[PDB]
Amino acid sequence: MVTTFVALYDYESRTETDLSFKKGERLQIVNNTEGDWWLAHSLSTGQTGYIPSNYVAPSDSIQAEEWYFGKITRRESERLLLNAENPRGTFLVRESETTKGAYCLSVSDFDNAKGLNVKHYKIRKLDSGGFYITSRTQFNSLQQLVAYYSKHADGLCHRLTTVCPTSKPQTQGLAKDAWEIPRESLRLEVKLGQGCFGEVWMGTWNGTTRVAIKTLKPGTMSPEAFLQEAQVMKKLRHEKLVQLYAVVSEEPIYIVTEYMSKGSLLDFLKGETGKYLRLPQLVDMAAQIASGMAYVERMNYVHRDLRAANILVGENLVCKVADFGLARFPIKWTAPEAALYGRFTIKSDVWSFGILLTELTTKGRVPYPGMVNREVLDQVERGYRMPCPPECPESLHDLMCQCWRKEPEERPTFEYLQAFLEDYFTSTEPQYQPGENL
Repeated sequence: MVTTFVALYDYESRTETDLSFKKGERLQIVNNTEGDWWLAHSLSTGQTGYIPSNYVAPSDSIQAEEWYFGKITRRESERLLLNAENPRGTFLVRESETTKGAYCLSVSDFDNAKGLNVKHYKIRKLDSGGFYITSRTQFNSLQQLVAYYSKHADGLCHRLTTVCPTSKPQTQGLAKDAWEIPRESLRLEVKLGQGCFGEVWMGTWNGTTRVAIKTLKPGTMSPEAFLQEAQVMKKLRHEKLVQLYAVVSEEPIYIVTEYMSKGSLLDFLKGETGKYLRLPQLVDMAAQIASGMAYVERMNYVHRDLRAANILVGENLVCKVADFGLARFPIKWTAPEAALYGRFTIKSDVWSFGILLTELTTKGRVPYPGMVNREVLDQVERGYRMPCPPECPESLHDLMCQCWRKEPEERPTFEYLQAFLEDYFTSTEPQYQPGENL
């Protein structure tokens, strides 16, 4: 039939042909084919229009439930669950990444020895159609398991109390078929930064939506070579990359992306924000950046300008790779063969990541302290490399030295760097609570 969907978040209208809704509103949708915007009809308000498809789930599905987070990893479930204000027994249900087919109940806990921690309980999918954590207490569905452990601890660490708070996500695109937008639809209001290609502003699209807008001085790039680059970038879709929403293509080129108010990593390492970062948090930020770049690597594309100034920070120490060097002077981050011969590859990005690692372990200090752009290039071509920073572990510097091999083909992959940094204090995230309480 017409499928009835339930809204998972509020959504405010942006254009003349999309549809406002509130969390829990049921919407009829006839063609729910894979896509980013669907045509909906509300049976509450009678109103019609396009809605972002990641804001709804089929009524009566496990995806319609507030506590089902789906394809989130153990890392990222712990990022949300370890938010220090939410009480003992805050929880979510997700898929297991250790064992295919199986689910996982992740619950915040607290102990006098270990403090605030997260416990993970394997939810067995009985091959005949049931669910359990222990085989003495079985359930027909995940929602009966959760209804149950909300009243009874019964071998869990805590009774399930509060549904894990998440933030309402981005839509994919600003609107159904919005890409090349008119300059009039953008209001540049607040200055975020200035660069060697353009300015970065905070503004609004259509009066309604917060966006970030990056401008590029005319002459940087012919709009055609730019537009070809921007649609490659538009195809990229990852939790650890900033989304490119829209573009003003004529000259002066605008690039419209997701605004992130906490700002750059570079500014975040410094001062009041960066005085609460310890090694564990800095290694966590590096691992997220490596995740984003591992996707870029998988997608056979290139950043060309990776550094802490081009990483943006979100809630719970989220880091996203931003400002792709689509128009490619940060010579201190540029691989020798990239600066000398114009050879920008995923391998020159690996070099830049090594330089970004010294920024993360030095509270944001500038690379090659006391060298100028010309000095660095000639010193680096001689084989010079920054020494291990004070307060940086020798094994993180060993990682930097692998990133800084002279030959691009001896530099490791972003898959390797992600694995290394996710495993650093030992982890692909393997620890489940056994079945042996009351």
